[PDB]
Amino acid sequence: ISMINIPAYGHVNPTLALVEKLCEKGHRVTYATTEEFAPAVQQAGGEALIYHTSLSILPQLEELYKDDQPDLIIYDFVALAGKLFLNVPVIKLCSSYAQNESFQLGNEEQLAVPEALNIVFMPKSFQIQHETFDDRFCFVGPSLGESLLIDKDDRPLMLISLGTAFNAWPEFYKMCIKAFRDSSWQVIMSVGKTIDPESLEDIPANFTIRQSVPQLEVLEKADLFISHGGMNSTMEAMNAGVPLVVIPQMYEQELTANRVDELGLGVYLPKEEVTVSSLQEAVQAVSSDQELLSRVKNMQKDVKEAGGAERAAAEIEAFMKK
Repeated sequence: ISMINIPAYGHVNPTLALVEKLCEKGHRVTYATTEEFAPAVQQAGGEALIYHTSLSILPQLEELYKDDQPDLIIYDFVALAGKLFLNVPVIKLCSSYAQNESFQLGNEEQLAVPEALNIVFMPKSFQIQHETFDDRFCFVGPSLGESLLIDKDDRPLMLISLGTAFNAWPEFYKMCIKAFRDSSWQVIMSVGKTIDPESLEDIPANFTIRQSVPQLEVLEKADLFISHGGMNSTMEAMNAGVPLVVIPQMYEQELTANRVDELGLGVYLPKEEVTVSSLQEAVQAVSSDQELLSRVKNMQKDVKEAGGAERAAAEIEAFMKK
């Protein structure tokens, strides 16, 4: 089994727990990625078939290593390179929303037809217009593995992380400090490289400011997560049953922000309305809403019942028949 995937963490990381499941089941998993994702793929048992790209291109690099022809193709829905290939059974991975004849991603050949098996890394309840998706799509939820020393107090814990979004918006992190400085919240805030924490004037006692944090592990203790609306961060929030305040930047993150809001799993706070006061208001409204939290608990149940990397690896196997 070879799986072709574009070089971006958001697409690679749900695949990692699945190559580990496939490897432990006695399969050969080759993985076309750059050197950037080579250590993570090989740490999960994959064979990193390195390739070069100018980070609608060409699959010549993958064609080169054609000598050891793979037995099954599994391409991320964006890496159309893998879809091109040799009468080999193929499987599509939907690291975002799945698309069919009734719903497509877009605001404005025939390679975007749904495969016989399409694996989507969200529960079906989260998919936009899920009523229109048939047996061709298998909604397995986030594909996570199976830690660190976070103890915390008996007061509510907040995670703040915008991920790769708003990399030139250091005022956001300053507004968060002013918003929750004197509150009963304990705040863990990941700033990436957007702002140097030591450059800050007075880091409050209830804040912990890092460049990066183990987001999965913080979420298991967190009571609220101010996020940017990436699919992975949103599904990790729901896997842990953590309500959301979503501040999106990109188009797909805006869809998810609206999706979170319409499912009653949190609030969508657009970037242009983000102030010290609206951050306080959003956190106060979400954290004090018990019916919202039970809906988040319901969605957490949907995430668990979705099957994860194990159900996806099993459906990949039962697919082998033609």
